[PDB]
Amino acid sequence: ITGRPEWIWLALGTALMGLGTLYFLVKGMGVSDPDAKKFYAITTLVPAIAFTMYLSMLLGYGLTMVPFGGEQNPIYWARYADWLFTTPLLLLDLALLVDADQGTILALVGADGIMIGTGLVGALTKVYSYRFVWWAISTAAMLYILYVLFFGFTSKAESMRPEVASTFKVLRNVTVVLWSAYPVVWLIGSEGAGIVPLNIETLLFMVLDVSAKVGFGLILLRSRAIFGEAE
Amino acid sequence: ITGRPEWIWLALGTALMGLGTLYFLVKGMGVSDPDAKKFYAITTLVPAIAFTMYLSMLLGYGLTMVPFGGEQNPIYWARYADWLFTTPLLLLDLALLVDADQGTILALVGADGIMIGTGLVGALTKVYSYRFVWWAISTAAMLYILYVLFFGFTSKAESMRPEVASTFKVLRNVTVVLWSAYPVVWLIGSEGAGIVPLNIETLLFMVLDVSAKVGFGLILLRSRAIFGEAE
Amino acid sequence: ITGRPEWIWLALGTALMGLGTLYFLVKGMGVSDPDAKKFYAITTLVPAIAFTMYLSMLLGYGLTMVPFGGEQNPIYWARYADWLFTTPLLLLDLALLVDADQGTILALVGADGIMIGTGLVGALTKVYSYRFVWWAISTAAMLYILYVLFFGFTSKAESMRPEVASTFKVLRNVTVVLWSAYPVVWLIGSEGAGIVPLNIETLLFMVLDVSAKVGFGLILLRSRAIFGEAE
Ligand SMILES: CC(C)CCC[C@@H](C)CCC[C@@H](C)CCC[C@@H](C)CCOC[C@@H](CO)OCC[C@H](C)CCC[C@H](C)CCC[C@H](C)CCCC(C)C
Ligand SMILES: CC(C)CCC[C@@H](C)CCC[C@@H](C)CCC[C@@H](C)CCOC[C@@H](CO)OCC[C@H](C)CCC[C@H](C)CCC[C@H](C)CCCC(C)C
Ligand SMILES: CC(C)CCC[C@@H](C)CCC[C@@H](C)CCC[C@@H](C)CCOC[C@@H](CO)OCC[C@H](C)CCC[C@H](C)CCC[C@H](C)CCCC(C)C
Ligand SMILES: *C/C=C(C)/C=C/C=C(C)/C=C/C1=C(C)CCCC1(C)C
Ligand SMILES: *C/C=C(C)/C=C/C=C(C)/C=C/C1=C(C)CCCC1(C)C
Ligand SMILES: *C/C=C(C)/C=C/C=C(C)/C=C/C1=C(C)CCCC1(C)C
Ligand SMILES: CCCCCCCCCCCCCCC
Ligand SMILES: CCCCCCCCCCCCCCC
Ligand SMILES: CCCCCCCCCCCCCCC
Ligand SMILES: CCCCCCCCCCCCCCC
Ligand SMILES: CCCCCCCCCCCCCCC
Ligand SMILES: CCCCCCCCCCCCCCC
Ligand SMILES: CCCCCCCCCCCCCC
Ligand SMILES: CCCCCCCCCCCCCC
Ligand SMILES: CCCCCCCCCCCCC
Ligand SMILES: CCCCCCCCCCCCC
Ligand SMILES: CCCCCCCCCCCCC
Ligand SMILES: CCCCCCCCCCC
Ligand SMILES: CCCCCCCCCCC
Ligand SMILES: CCCCCCCCCCC
Ligand SMILES: CCCCCCCCCC
Ligand SMILES: CCCCCCCCCC
Ligand SMILES: CCCCCCCCCC
Ligand SMILES: CCCCCCCCC
Ligand SMILES: CCCCCCCCC
Ligand SMILES: CCCCCCCCC
Ligand SMILES: CCCCCCCC
Ligand SMILES: CCCCCCCC
Ligand SMILES: CCCCCCCC
Ligand SMILES: CCCCCCCC
Ligand SMILES: CCCCCCCC
Ligand SMILES: CCCCCCCC
Ligand SMILES: CCCCCCCC
Repeated sequence: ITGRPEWIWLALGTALMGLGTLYFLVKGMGVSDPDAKKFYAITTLVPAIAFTMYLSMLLGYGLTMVPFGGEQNPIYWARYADWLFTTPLLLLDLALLVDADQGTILALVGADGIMIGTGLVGALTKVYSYRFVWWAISTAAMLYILYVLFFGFTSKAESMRPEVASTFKVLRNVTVVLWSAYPVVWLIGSEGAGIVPLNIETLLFMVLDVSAKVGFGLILLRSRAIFGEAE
Repeated sequence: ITGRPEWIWLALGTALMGLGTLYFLVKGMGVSDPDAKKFYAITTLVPAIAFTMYLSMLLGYGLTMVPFGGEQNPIYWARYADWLFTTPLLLLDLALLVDADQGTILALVGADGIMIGTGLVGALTKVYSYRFVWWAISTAAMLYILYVLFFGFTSKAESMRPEVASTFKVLRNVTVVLWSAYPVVWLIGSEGAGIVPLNIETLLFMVLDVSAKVGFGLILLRSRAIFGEAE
Repeated sequence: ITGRPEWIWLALGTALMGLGTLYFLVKGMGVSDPDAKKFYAITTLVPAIAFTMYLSMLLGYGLTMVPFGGEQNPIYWARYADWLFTTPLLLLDLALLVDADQGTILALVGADGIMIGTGLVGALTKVYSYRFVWWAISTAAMLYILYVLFFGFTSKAESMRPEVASTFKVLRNVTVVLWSAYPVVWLIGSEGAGIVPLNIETLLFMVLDVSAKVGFGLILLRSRAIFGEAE
């Protein structure tokens, strides 16, 4: 484990995702509202999945070597197995908050799968220049997601209860800022141009992951928007 | 790329799926009917997924070598990753058109997963004679799907609006004819008996894919069956 | 095939899953109740999936070698591909029986995916002591599932029709007893401590699989709880 300088950030990430999972699990014990139960189930699964994948990276299972640039490059593939399941769950939290229609939910989840799937292909591609073709396709899929979150959901939240509109607006802004950083870290990190070393890259993804999952969840599950209007 | 004679058909397929995706995306911009939005989302995702997998084959990522018959045989595995997601989406288009019940939808999607999954196992199997055992199981799963589309959905469409009944009947006939060709191309192509060479096999799958996805989508999204009855 | 002593139990399992699939398929022909159709579709898919994965193990495709303990250990990975899809389908049978809320269904299916996913990682892990870390995480996920089936569903079934309450109680008890045996067989078998040899381990999993899928299905599909109350 300790033979890799980035191990400290993988261990911290593992701990923070595990602690986040347990807090949400305990906090959700005393909840019977069927609407609130939906948000607790979605939001608790997110850091639980991330916990297992951070642990796999810490123990060395989620790491492979990819030859490109005449070098064997360490690629943590477990990140994409994490994101494949956690990013659509996070979008479902937002879509259920605004009572989005089914067709829009399917478009979001499908574009998200394309985003993560093409990012994985780009991470494992051995022809250096082709890695950035996949990065560009994946980034186009992300821009579609961000467009929908702004010019489809925002207008839908305003016609909703005030507390669900204000909570959505906050979580929307958090998501757009944090998610946009991921393609940048990829491009300048060891998967892309190799400007930033792997140990610093790992620290950046850990800060982003914890903020986008645990921080996101703390804002959502403390809001009254997750409960139905009741007397 | 150009070192493979089949590259021209992979490049054409990539272009036609990309163009198809963009047309459906633009055409769906001016749509607010929640029913129509469902069909546009399903139908636009189909060629978008196929685009990415054709590109992976063009660039050489979606290709592996499988030893059988005393030879290293080029097997494009990316086809099955495509079909795993696009064939159930196409069946969902048909099932939603006739307002099929949930139990029937699950049976269709499950049989479809078995069809594609066993076809993938057959494509990667190293014992030559066993490849055709998997082909037979996969073909049995397809025949179940075709039976349901005829002796379960057809009777359901007649009790529906006339425009949804006539549109379903057309898309049903297109699907049964085109899908039935796939097991035949597999059997006589490089995955099976090896009668037809890979470059011709690739041309045939490209014609079938574009027809079953883009051609299918053009018929559906030009129909009024996708809109609810409104004044 | 016959070069492996466990082949006899893989062949028996294949036959019993295939026969089970055909019986459920025939029995479900004469069913039009939309509620009953749901249970028949879920319950017939379970042994059909298991059939294909037992066949892959029989023919040698679903087997790999994992080095640990200074030895190349035969690991049947196809079991986890089976369980990944069949265990959530079995939980869906139970959840639909008691009309569970959506949030609870998602929590069950998500915990089940974590259970199977971490068990697969543990089966393929090359550092011997780490294999049991994954076993423990997977077992914690199972205990969560069992808790929900007892202290969330049981109370919900009592407020239901008497026949659905008594049928659920029976299937609940069958599930908790049979599922609990799996982590024990893993721990003492070739994936874990290696006390029980592989051929005996394979026999035990076959008895458990057939009972948990075909036996489970025979109890459910003979009950009147799967039909709506009708005159
Ligand atoms: C509606 C939305 C959900 C739609 C989703 C969008 C999606 C279509 C976007 C594209 C996804 C696609 C790129 C997934 C590729 C997975 C692949 C990286 C797995 C590893 O295989 C890659 C190479 C080794 O580098 O295999 C070496 C050769 C091996 C012999 C490969 C044989 C196994 C194949 C991988 C079998 C295909 C399985 C499916 C891809 C499983 C789904 C994986 C997940 C990442 C989507
Ligand atoms: C309700 C419906 C959706 C049900 C679906 C029906 C489905 C059950 C039908 C059978 C599907 C099954 C054959 C999928 C097999 C995937 C497999 C080809 C992936 C590549 O692995 C094959 C060998 C190399 O040749 O791995 C070499 C050895 C490696 C060490 C393998 C270890 C990884 C395992 C593959 C882990 C299992 C992952 C799941 C199979 C992922 C789903 C893939 C998709 C193709 C279903
Ligand atoms: C809501 C719920 C459904 C959530 C589900 C819970 C889930 C997150 C729990 C953890 C699942 C995770 C451990 C799955 C790992 C699959 C992995 C074993 C496949 C084989 O790859 C392992 C190594 C060889 O030993 O690959 C060698 C290196 C290769 C180069 C690997 C590159 C391919 C990657 C495997 C791509 C990721 C694909 C996804 C993991 C596909 C889903 C598989 C299924 C088992 C979940
Ligand atoms: C909890 C994890 C989250 C919210 C991860 C989000 C990840 C992304 C938005 C990743 C995007 C990428 C691109 C847009 C292209 C480059 C490759 C990716 C996958 C890093
Ligand atoms: C857009 C792609 C489509 C509609 C693909 C359809 C593919 C099939 C219907 C494939 C069927 C197969 C068999 C029936 C057995 C032989 C292997 C397959 C997977 C080619
Ligand atoms: C039809 C198959 C069924 C119902 C299989 C159930 C399997 C389990 C409940 C497996 C549980 C495991 C653990 C709890 C940890 C050890 C590894 C597993 C996956 C065997
Ligand atoms: C979206 C965030 C990207 C900003 C990356 C900042 C990295 C600064 C760290 C110093 C770079 C290390 C280079 C010298 C080793
Ligand atoms: C009462 C609110 C705080 C509860 C404690 C939460 C502990 C989980 C770890 C959170 C750290 C990361 C927060 C986002 C920066
Ligand atoms: C379902 C369509 C299958 C028909 C295949 C027709 C192939 C004819 C092309 C000529 C065969 C090439 C053999 C000589 C190289
Ligand atoms: C107005 C209808 C035609 C629009 C142009 C569609 C261009 C997408 C490519 C379609 C070619 C394949 C059609 C099926 C044979
Ligand atoms: C949950 C069931 C686990 C019980 C396992 C009993 C196995 C007894 C078979 C004899 C053990 C073989 C050891 C000598 C070869
Ligand atoms: C009339 C009920 C029996 C029908 C025959 C079922 C045959 C399928 C194989 C069942 C054997 C396994 C039963 C569970 C132990
Ligand atoms: C490729 C993996 C995608 C599945 C991720 C799991 C979450 C799915 C959310 C589905 C939302 C409901 C759509 C109607
Ligand atoms: C990782 C694979 C999980 C999917 C298994 C297929 C069954 C899914 C059941 C979904 C139940 C409905 C949830 C609302
Ligand atoms: C185009 C939709 C408007 C909202 C999206 C904001 C774009 C942020 C740019 C992200 C940069 C990634 C490289
Ligand atoms: C048996 C259901 C009737 C409709 C299915 C038509 C069968 C077409 C044969 C396909 C040939 C594939 C080898
Ligand atoms: C803790 C929830 C109560 C019901 C679960 C029964 C636990 C059975 C123990 C299984 C042993 C697996 C190692
Ligand atoms: C080795 C660098 C080659 C540059 C390729 C950049 C491709 C980016 C595509 C974005 C449209
Ligand atoms: C090398 C050819 C061996 C023939 C096997 C055919 C199997 C087909 C099974 C269809 C029932
Ligand atoms: C080689 C045996 C090492 C023992 C590790 C046991 C780990 C079990 C963790 C359960 C909390
Ligand atoms: C609940 C605390 C979980 C912390 C265990 C993971 C941290 C790795 C320490 C080496
Ligand atoms: C929108 C046009 C997309 C065409 C790019 C793919 C074709 C491959 C050319 C080499
Ligand atoms: C319907 C009977 C299915 C039996 C075939 C599988 C058994 C393997 C025999 C070698
Ligand atoms: C993106 C930063 C999240 C901050 C988490 C703190 C929330 C406390 C309510
Ligand atoms: C299967 C052939 C499809 C033909 C596509 C043309 C549709 C234009 C309306
Ligand atoms: C767990 C044992 C199941 C027994 C199956 C027999 C059911 C006949 C109704
Ligand atoms: C990490 C355990 C949390 C302790 C309870 C927090 C207040 C519900
Ligand atoms: C109005 C809410 C602002 C939230 C933005 C937070 C950016 C990290
Ligand atoms: C909408 C604000 C985008 C912020 C992008 C930050 C990328 C590091
Ligand atoms: C009555 C519609 C006929 C459609 C059949 C088209 C076959 C390619
Ligand atoms: C229902 C007509 C079937 C046509 C099969 C064509 C196979 C090449
Ligand atoms: C009251 C029903 C008892 C069922 C338990 C069966 C254990 C195999
Ligand atoms: C609730 C009874 C548990 C039985 C466990 C059996 C494990 C072999």
